Amino acid sequence: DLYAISTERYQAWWQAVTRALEEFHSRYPLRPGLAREELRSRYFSRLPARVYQALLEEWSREGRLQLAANTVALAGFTPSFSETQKKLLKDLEDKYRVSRWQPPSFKEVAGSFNLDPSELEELLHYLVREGVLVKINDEFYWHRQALGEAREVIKNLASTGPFGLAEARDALGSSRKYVLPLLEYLDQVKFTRRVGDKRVVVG
Amino acid sequence: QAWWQAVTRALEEFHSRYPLRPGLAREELRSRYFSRLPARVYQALLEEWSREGRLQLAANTVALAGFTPSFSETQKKLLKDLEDKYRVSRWQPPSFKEVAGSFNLDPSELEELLHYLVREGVLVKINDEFYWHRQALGEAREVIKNLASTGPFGLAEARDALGSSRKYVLPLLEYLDQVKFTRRVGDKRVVVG
RNA sequence: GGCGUUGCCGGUCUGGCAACGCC
RNA sequence: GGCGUUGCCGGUCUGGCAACGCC
Repeated sequence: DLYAISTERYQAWWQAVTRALEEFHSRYPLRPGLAREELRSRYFSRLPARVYQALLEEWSREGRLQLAANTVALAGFTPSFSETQKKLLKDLEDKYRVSRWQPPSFKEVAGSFNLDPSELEELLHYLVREGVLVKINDEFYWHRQALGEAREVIKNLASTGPFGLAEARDALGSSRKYVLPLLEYLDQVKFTRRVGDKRVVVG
Repeated sequence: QAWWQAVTRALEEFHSRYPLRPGLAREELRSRYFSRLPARVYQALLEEWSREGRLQLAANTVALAGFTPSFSETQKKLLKDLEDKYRVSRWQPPSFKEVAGSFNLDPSELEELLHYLVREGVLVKINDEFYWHRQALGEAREVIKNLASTGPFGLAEARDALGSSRKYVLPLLEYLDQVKFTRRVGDKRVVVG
């Protein structure tokens, strides 16, 4: 049924979430919010709740909560970035989204927006925490949506057996520059695993 | 012989085309002419000609005696200085950017000079950040052999054996894994063979 | 408090401990 | 011609090809 709304007025759950998020936002004003898995395992762990996600979206739809890909924020929370930095975060999200399977390098991005590495790192790290970007290595960050789409492609490729670097590159219409770091990242988070000199998809 | 005339021809040809290379790679001089001739005897052929003062022999390249690369006098000095910094720093070599900063060099000029030393065999590229002097790497491989003789070793134990730090040792070990000197098994290494 | 750099440690990661810079 | 950069290639660089800059 996916679950809509229930009756048990133990809204002391929402009270405990507000407390935790308020506490998190005053401590971490330059973070997007509390990790959804952290809120999961701190207040809704022992209760075998698959409805925790349905609960999150309900409060979201009420306008009580901002849901990012892996962080949750009280509605009304704004990180304490400068207005220039707030605009940059939007502009970085867009550039990485549009570039997709051919993301710009850290150095290209720093030059483009005329930022020092220190500030760029801080901004990208924010987007990584939020789940908009995923760090493949120190040079390459990928938009979440782009990465999910690359993984779908690779999963279908690997359904017929181990694949090489060239075969992944052909399936993604990409280049070795982009694909080797991607595949090394996918080994690290255990999406892929090396078999001989090729890879298969595990989980 | 013969052979020598073919060699002088080959090297004069190489030097005039590549006046900013240290010389022709030894295994190219071999596969090009003395490929039917075995590995041994070819070594003795080069060392014989080197004792006669006819060839300059480097770790991986050969040059006719008298050949000087067409670097500027400033660059020639730099190359001596670079070789020295790396030799003395040994198992804690400077990073590429550290060296670019201390010698006040554009990355492309530093690259040109390190590439020459790496071609010649004086330096070995461990990774983008770290070059090692040849002698430093040779001695470190000896330490690694000693360590491995008692059994498979961890990163911490190799750092102990080199009196070093993890920052320097891990890149060394990853390099030695890529050239198949060592092999990694879980969090241990052995020396292959 | 936070954000970052560096060093060392522990196989390794926005990891632990410490210096420093910044807010 | 070379040196470098970037791109692409072949699992990889003591590379190959192409464009650009410099000589």
